[PDB]
Amino acid sequence: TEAPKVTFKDVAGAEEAKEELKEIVEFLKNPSRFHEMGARIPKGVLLVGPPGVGKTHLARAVAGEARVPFITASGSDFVEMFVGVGAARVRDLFETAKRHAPCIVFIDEIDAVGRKRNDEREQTLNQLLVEMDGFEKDTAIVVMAATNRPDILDPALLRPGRFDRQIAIDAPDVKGREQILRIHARGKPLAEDVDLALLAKRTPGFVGADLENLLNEAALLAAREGRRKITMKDLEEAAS
Ligand SMILES: Nc1ncnc2c1ncn2[C@@H]1O[C@H](COP(=O)(O)OP(=O)(O)NP(=O)(O)O)[C@@H](O)[C@H]1O
Repeated sequence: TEAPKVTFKDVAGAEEAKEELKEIVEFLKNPSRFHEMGARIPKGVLLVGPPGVGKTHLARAVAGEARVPFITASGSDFVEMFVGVGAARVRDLFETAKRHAPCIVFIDEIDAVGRKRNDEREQTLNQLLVEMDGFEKDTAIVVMAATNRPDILDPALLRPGRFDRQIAIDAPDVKGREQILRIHARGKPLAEDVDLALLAKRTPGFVGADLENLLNEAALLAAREGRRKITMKDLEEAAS
């Protein structure tokens, strides 16, 4: 119902990607226009990249730049539910999404479903495939998923008509880094010498994971010494 609060303006970097998702955005705003023209869209987009680059953020950003709903689910939860239930819910997810088109359905950790872990997995994988093939030419709704290793994902998830469009996403740029830091740093008493702008400027190649431990780690070094604030030194030290 309520579109996200994130747009391509709040996503540092990923230029090459944002462009590719332009087409998807155009279709979620005017699904009738793309209908009239006799044009088709992939309807299955797998964002490819390493853990901690903000793939879900960009995904959520697509639903927001088109002011359309961002319906989410966890591929992992499904596989964790009694055999049959995980599938039942995949059935639900899409039956609800049909009722809120146009929209984006983000299946988180699609690797939980596509990668040979299992009765649950297989019943959840099968139900997802049918659901994605259960789409009509007039079905405004694009399914997005995220993964790091597309190679070992059941080939069926990638057959035309399903997740037949992939977009690579590299580690964040100095800004994407400054952002992740500023976030996690929330609730962490920093000293006056902490230059998060500079911290980001010197951790190239870092992913949201590396940038989250550095703070946590720098949090302990200071806690253990019983200091009330993380300083730029703790930060430099935590980095390695
Ligand atoms: N490129 C970026 N620009 C601005 N903020 C970002 C960026 N990448 C990540 N973030 C921030 O990190 C938070 C996590 O975003 P999310 O999409 O859930 O990424 P993730 O959980 O780190 N990793 P992934 O498994 O690759 O999706 C968001 O609240 C963002 O503010």
